[PDB]
Amino acid sequence: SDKPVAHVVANPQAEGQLQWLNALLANGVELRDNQLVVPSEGLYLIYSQVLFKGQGCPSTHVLLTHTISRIAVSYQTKVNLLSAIKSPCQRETEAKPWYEPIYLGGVFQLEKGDRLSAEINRPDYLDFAESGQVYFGIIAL
Amino acid sequence: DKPVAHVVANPQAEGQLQWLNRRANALLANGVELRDNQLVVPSEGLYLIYSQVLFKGQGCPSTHVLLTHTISRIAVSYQTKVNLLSAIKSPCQRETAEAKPWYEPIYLGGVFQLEKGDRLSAEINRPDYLDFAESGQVYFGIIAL
Ligand SMILES: Nc1nccc(N(Cc2ccccc2)c2ccccc2-c2cccc(-c3cnc(N4CCNCC4)nc3)c2)n1
Ligand SMILES: Nc1nccc(N(Cc2ccccc2)c2ccccc2-c2cccc(-c3cnc(N4CCNCC4)nc3)c2)n1
Repeated sequence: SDKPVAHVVANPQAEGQLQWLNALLANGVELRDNQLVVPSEGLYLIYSQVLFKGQGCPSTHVLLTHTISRIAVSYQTKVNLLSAIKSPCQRETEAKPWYEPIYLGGVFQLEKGDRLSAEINRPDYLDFAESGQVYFGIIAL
Repeated sequence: DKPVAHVVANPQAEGQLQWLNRRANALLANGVELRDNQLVVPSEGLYLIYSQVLFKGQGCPSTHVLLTHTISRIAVSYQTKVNLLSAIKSPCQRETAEAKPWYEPIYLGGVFQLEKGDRLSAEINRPDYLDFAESGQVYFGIIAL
């Protein structure tokens, strides 16, 4: 009847950084310090997504990450929940572009007041222009 | 209180992808047993299913490197392995003066009718190319909808 849920999205203007905005947070969940703040204990369904693009390809090796992290009330420690890593640049270019999305999602026990980050190593290579399909969200079960 | 489960790779085990529930941020609730490396469904229903793996490689030895990931189901009554989800990735079009590492994740998933006592199985062909360097890089769970 009041099952916690949240879904947020990126900020296209924010000069090289993944700021989560214009926010659909319901039934307790908050967005504080760019971090989904849980409102109660239980079983939750946690996902996210981010998108990349680079013109050409630089020879110094390009390595793109994404990571959802739990900061538990139990230990105040930044535990990795979901994470991925990508190698767009294998060959240098001609100078033609490339695009690469990353998405994560799992079911997770969470506790009253656990904070959840969602971050990336290289905000400079974001592709904000793709109708803003760079999101983050959670859902109680 | 619906059956669910989320299990991650054991970082100890080398030449295999062993799933673990008894870890930080992993679980099995309401009858989703883990046995013979397989998730096991307590009762019949619509289930969300998903899995992720990640293949690091330290340079391209050759072009013919070929990575797979697959989630399959083995119903009791029928008994054969029915593939559900599937991926093939050849991450080396040409061998790389220096190595220059290459990563390659594979996320799979969908929503699937399951019978009681079905045995889901998320597997790969090259666990030598796995990456446990950081946590949360390799998992496999279900949720009853
Ligand atoms: N990350 C992601 N985003 C959107 C949805 C989503 N869900 C579904 C959900 C979401 C809310 C309430 C209920 C079901 C999951 C949530 C938790 C755990 C697991 C999944 C989950 C399962 C199976 C498949 C996927 C999935 C998603 N996105 C792709 N992308 C789309 C773009 N184009 C390339 C393919 N592919 C597969 C995701 N997860
Ligand atoms: N990219 C994306 N990725 C995941 C979900 C998602 N959407 C859908 C969407 C897609 C395109 C454009 C607009 C809306 C939503 C996005 C934001 C907020 C909400 C939804 C959203 C919509 C419709 C249904 C649901 C939904 C999920 N899960 C359950 N169940 C309840 C019973 N327990 C098991 C879970 N029920 C409903 C969720 N979009």
